[PDB]
Amino acid sequence: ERTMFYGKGDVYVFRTYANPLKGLKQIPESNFTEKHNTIFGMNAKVALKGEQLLTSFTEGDNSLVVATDSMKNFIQRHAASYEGATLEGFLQYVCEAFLAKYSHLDAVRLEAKEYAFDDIQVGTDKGVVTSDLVFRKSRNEYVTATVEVARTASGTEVVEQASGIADIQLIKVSGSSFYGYIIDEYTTDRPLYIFLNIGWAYENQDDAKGDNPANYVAAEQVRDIAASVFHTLDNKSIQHLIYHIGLTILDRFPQLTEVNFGTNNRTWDTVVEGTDGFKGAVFTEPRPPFGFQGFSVHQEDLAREKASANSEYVALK
Amino acid sequence: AERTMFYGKGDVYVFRTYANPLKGLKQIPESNFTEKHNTIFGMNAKVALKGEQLLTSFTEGDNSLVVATDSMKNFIQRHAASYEGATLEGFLQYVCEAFLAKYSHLDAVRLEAKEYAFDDIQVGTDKGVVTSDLVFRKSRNEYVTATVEVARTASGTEVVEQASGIADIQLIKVSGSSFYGYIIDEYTTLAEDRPLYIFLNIGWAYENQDDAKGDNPANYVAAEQVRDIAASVFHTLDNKSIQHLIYHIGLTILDRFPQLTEVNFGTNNRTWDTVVEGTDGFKGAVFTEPRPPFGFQGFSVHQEDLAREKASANSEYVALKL
Amino acid sequence: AERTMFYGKGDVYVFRTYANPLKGLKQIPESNFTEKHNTIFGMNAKVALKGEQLLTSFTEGDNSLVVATDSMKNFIQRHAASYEGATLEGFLQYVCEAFLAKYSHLDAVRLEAKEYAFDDIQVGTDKGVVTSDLVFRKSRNEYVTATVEVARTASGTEVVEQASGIADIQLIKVSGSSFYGYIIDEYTTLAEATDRPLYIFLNIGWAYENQDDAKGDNPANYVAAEQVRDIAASVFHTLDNKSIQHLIYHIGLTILDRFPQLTEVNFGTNNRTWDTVVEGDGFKGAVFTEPRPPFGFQGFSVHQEDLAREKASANSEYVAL
Amino acid sequence: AERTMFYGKGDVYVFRTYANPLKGLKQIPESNFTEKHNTIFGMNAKVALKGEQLLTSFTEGDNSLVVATDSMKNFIQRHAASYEGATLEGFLQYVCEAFLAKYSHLDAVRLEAKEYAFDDIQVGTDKGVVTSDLVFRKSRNEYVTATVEVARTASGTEVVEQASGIADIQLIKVSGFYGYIIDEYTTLRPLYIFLNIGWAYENQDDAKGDNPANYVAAEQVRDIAASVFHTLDNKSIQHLIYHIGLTILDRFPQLTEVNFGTNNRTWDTVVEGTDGFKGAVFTEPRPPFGFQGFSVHQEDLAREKASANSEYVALKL
Repeated sequence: ERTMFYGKGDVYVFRTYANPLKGLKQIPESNFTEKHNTIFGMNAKVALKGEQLLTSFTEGDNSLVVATDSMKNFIQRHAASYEGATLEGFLQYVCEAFLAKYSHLDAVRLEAKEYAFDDIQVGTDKGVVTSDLVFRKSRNEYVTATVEVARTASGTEVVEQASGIADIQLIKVSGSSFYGYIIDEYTTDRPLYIFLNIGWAYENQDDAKGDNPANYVAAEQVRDIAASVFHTLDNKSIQHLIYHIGLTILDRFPQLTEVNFGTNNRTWDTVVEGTDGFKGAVFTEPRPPFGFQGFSVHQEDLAREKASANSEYVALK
Repeated sequence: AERTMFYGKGDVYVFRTYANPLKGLKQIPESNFTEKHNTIFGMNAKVALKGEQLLTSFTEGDNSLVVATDSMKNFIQRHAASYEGATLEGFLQYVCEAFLAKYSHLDAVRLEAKEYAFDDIQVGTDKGVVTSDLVFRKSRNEYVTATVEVARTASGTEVVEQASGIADIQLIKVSGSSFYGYIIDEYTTLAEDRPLYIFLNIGWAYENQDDAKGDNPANYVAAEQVRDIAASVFHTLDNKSIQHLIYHIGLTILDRFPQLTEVNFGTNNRTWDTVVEGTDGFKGAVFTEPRPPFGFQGFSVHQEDLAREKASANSEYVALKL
Repeated sequence: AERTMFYGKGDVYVFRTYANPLKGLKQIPESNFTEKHNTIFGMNAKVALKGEQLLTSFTEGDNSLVVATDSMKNFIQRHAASYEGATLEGFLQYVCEAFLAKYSHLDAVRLEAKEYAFDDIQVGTDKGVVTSDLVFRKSRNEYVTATVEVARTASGTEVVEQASGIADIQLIKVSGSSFYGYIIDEYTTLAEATDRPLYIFLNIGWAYENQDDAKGDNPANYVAAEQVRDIAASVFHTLDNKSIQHLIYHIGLTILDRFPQLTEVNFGTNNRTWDTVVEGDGFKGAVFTEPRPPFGFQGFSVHQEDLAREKASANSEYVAL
Repeated sequence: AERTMFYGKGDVYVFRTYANPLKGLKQIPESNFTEKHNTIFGMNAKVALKGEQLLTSFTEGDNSLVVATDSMKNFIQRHAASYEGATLEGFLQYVCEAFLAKYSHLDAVRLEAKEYAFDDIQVGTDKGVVTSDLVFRKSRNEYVTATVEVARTASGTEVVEQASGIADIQLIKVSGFYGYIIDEYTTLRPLYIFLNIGWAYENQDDAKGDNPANYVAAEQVRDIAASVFHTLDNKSIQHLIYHIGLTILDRFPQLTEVNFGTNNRTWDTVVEGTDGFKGAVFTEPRPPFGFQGFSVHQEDLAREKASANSEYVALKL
């Protein structure tokens, strides 16, 4: 009932030359098939839980306390020995190691944000090619994952598993207005500009380990789906947009039970209206308030659309 | 049967001037804070609308039952002008209930707010150095927080979630602190006294949620008082860990405010690394910032914990007397 | 002598505990600040080394005459332990001169520092509520700044730049600020106002006539940033300003008036008028919100000659406590 | 001998859509960049006005000759719609000159700008995976910078300051620094650097892009930096930025000088590889960072090209 946990945050862990992720399912929305993992880096945050931690608070008894500094060492050492190719697999690997090492712990939770790097083009004597030595630190969208593992009477189980992509920022330079809303006493065209966080859950949680890559859903593919649907669809709202992104993701990945969204509307204000469309148009940043949406799409929703004569859902062949 | 579904407006800055003052707070030994003049009553609010009838706005792109997010902003700002109370929680509940009264198709309204904090300042006048009633400093230090969610009931509405807190307390204690007795194994850093430096977020929950409205200020728990308790306990107690510290901070808060059911904590250890050891304690010592990793704790203390301590012959819990 | 050339170490966090206290400051009408206990004497320092003999470290990758940057960090941190003074400027000049004495191939050393600021707090005790001598709050508000650059000379060393300042003062005045009379043409949309809730960010700096006054050996001649801050706040409180330009001119005059040992006070300002959402009273009961991102800014310096002119003019509007 | 005096407006976000494209850039071995479509031509601008006649606005609170800062914002945004050029430097000089022509009491106008950068992205279509012409990613990576200040002459106006640059390049190089001074203060990996690069034109009008073959695009400079970092075995960051500068001057003889501001953000080793970087683990260091500032000039390049002990090598044309 009581809240009780402790751990170490901002655990920067950068593994070089981890095993590559390869053999992904090819989809129309994306060219992403592999992730070379030359840098396999992340910002991890670990929390330990257990009833036996109580007196560390109530009595200042450090006897059963794994030092937070030691947890950091623990994570960093397991990054060196990990042989898999995915973030989710690594986190579950570390969680299970903690539990095997410390019998007095009841559960371990790991959250991680990718420390992202981009491949770049460099000029060489053989022309302009992709570098295998130099990479750009990306401050754009990044992969996320959360795994919590708890002890059971017969072993361990994953009690939470999350996968995602954060901070997708996209603008569409086409006309967008957004009408038909309630007009009352509280009531007071432009390139729709959105921030998107996307997460998903697996039917079979072992698929996230990447042991069979055809069943692993790479965040990069999801991002490409989102971008493609955004590009193609004539949306009626951000709500409407993310429903179709969700349907498409579920369509490409039947092994997922659910896809969820957290959005921001960051559309500019018009300052000088264009003379023909957006040709000659000038925009600026709006006042700080931003619209946001939260929504989950499920396989049952996809089945519903596919069986409805009135559905507008369309995906690439 | 429970899809995630909500939408709203964030970063809704609302700055109300000359709101009704909060006065008549319970006087406690840990604090001199008894009143908050509310000359500026400002916040960053975030509103979310929920309801089953919102489904087709996603699935069909039907905006017929959609309250525009810009309209939500207006709604909040206008209610900031009409609000006659003195607390953040009271304002949020007022707005939540107003939304529900206006839009019958909505099932629940959630308001989260971060105080846009200001400090009184001392200025020179012909009458000497006094507190200004015109000029205030924008504080980038600790700030008050609150969340209120109100949902429909069979006979009307109710608060289904209520949180109150103080965020971003950053305190250092320049006395020798060590922390010993932890597990030592193969994962223990090789190397074997520093000024404990902590970040603190503190929250609390009311037994009767109406106490947060401040209609009777004697039952209102001011975040400023809570902050002063934390600071005082940190000062007086010789702690064995951050875990141990926040337990005693929690007990003290519950002791001063029996109308609270729970006090919760989120902490960071941001203690410096030693570079030059002092030649007499911390005299002549030099420290620097550590590598990024930080220890953290999360914990809740409840009235049952306090009653147990007071009934225990071996308790080390001590509070200043009234 | 036209090339840009320097290297060094940034984000050198240096936290000295129990430094010698700053006490015996000049007492003034705008402030009660007379001493700074320096229980924590902390800063974020930035050091740059300059010199012609550093050229080949760039052009030839020759590290022979290179003080490695980690060594600069150690050097600074060790000197924080030995420094016996009470001011930021004194510490920086102390470090600069030490570097030049240690490394003869150096021509000049530059130190910039931003204070790592802490607040005294009130705690409850059995003897009542008092100021704690053990627990301090990390302040994310205004902080002290200083820059010292020292170059080698034929006879020793000289200070070639000395700066002192206070950064990130953020103050709001709810009423008592007007903006009217400006140019009205095809580009003006802004309504003229006799009253707006002025919200300002202020960076204030100053220069000493005698640069050694900054070492704090005679605290009565030392200008503490805390005093300058209190002056700015007081002038903001008292003056009915016509613009931020008008305001900072008077702040500067007032500062120079209290501290005749200063040659100039300079300003870097930012302005953020809230937007009115519900008009209030009048102005009590009003609701405001944050405006769009654009902000007005001002840069300006006031010198003793300006103050002398104001004091002798029959048309002067300058008034001090 | 002269007081500091200026005022203006900062955070002037200006987003022009479908500006005239930048095309016809000089082809170089280090880069594939030949064009910038300018579908979005966006920036964060900062304008400062100067003039003797501004004195009484400070000293007397006299607003008679004061162009309100809000009006400056409008002035800039309105000039964004009519600007017919293709470069950031050209737009800024255009606005500077417009201000001076409009307000005779002004002596000089200074504009600084940070690009509000967007990336082309790949989307799935019925025609396959292609670059979208509608949807763009907001980049939080490196961005173009420029500063133009224009002052009056007896016969018109002149550019008194002109700067062009690229800010916040963040590159890591995966491959394996010695010889520095060893004394009592000396205690002392994949080199990780932050780079700001700027340059100056021999003929400042080249920055207008009226003759694109003479315009130096920040994208090309960035690709040069990346290419040199990739190929060169550096002995220090000082040594590295010297060669980046030489190569830039080599590709762009119309530049008089290139300047650098660098940060060393190299990780700390936690688990050593067995060996090379295979199995290696790194983490973030304590905050202190090495930095360098440096300018390279054409005279340096001419010296290197004629020197027998020169180590300078560039890719062939």
